[PDB]
Amino acid sequence: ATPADWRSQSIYFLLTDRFARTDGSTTATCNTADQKYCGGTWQGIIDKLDYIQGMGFTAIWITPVTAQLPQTTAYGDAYHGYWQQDIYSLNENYGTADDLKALSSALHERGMYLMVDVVANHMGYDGAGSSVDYSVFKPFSSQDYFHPFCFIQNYEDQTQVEDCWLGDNTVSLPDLDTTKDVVKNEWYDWVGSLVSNYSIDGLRIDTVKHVQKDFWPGYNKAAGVYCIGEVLDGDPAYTCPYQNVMDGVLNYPIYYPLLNAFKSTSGSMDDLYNMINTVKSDCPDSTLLGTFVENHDNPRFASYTNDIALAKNVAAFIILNDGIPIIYAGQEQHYAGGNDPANREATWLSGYPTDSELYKLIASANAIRNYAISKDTGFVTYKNWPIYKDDTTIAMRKGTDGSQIVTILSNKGASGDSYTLSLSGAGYTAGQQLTEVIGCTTVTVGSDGNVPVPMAGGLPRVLYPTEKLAGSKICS
Ligand SMILES: *[C@@H]1O[C@H](CO)[C@@H](O)[C@H](O)[C@H]1NC(C)=O
Ligand SMILES: [Ca+2]
Repeated sequence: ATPADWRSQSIYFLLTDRFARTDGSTTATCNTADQKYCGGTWQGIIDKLDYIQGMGFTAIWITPVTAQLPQTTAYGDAYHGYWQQDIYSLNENYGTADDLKALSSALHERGMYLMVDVVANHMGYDGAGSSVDYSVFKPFSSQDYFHPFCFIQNYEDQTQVEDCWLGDNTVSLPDLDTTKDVVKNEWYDWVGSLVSNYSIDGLRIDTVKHVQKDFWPGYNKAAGVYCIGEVLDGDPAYTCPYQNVMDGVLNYPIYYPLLNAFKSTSGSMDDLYNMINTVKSDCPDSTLLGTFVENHDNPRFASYTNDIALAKNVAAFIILNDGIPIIYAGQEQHYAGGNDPANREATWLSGYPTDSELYKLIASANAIRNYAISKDTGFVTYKNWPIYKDDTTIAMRKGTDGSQIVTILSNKGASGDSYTLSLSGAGYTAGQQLTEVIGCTTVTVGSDGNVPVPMAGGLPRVLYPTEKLAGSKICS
């Protein structure tokens, strides 16, 4: 699917090892500290597609599918997929080629997309340096395909970031020489054939900043689908230029101030408001970025705060921001693991309850986003507009005039006081009825055009014209 096709999507990101077992167990042990395969599979995902689609997601992002180093390293198994050795074999832990095709086909039947994580930067090896037997790498079965062995020490030196190795002396990530025509041609052939064999709709590309920029346009073109890059940097002047060589990037610039704004009652709405405006102006296309506050490379939101109101507000932001919302499996069950490996919790140990507070919030937020998009072809290209901030509040507007969603978020938290916020700039007409679609209340626009937004419980408020909800199953 094209970048334009992907703009309206909403992604559920999962670890194949950690989401769903073939046996469907909700009690199979998964001690994250063990860092071992816990037994999630592609068939497991198929069996739980109702759970995911119930939250109004239109797509899933799964972790890489290639065959990994075999060892239980001192850092555990390659359960995560990022330590590949044979790119022409699947990881048999997750199932067969027919299973991965079955998952693509199951998603397609339900009108959903498959996004697959891919690594071009590196292979993985249990050991480092003179220990590496380059013959185990397929097809890059020679030291000649790799950058000379060195570790990245100066992250300020972009040449060392691209040409030196990730990992360490325990588990090294041998760095492919992506400046070599044979390596480019092999990767370009591989990714085009992966996408076509498995009918993949889009790719999440790992470790994009570790590969020189001139590699990526040919990779994106050979894939033939939307590619979203992991450029792990919060500075938009570093990250947003990667959009000149790849369709999209993960919104790490928004991540840091978004997390800060909602993880505590003293969070900066100013820093988030300012970053929305910087990304909107200075990123090639903010509507092709992926918005997130949780992933497998940072502490989960609930590790910072267990306040459920704060988690509801940050989730609503992710769904209603410019670009493609991305929710990490477990976020909807308020998982509170810290850094790797604590944030790789098995989704099945929740029991997959569809009545959890954050399952319901995400379902309501995706419901209005999916509905508004079905009625307003301009929604996904209207750049999100922050119209208000104070110490504890940010309000934003998105969508075509007369159909706009106006969202009011708060970091007051669950003990927040009840009060009316008189909101200017929402762009609705005096006497217009608006539905607050999270709580299903009516708000009427005042004679002066200001919206008397009821605030309470620190809850997020998502407004949409009542008369535009005719025939929708929202708040009925
Ligand atoms: C796709 O399948 C073909 C067999 O037709 C094979 O030539 C190619 O290596 C496969 N590519 C991937 C990534 O599976
Ligand atoms: Ca590299």
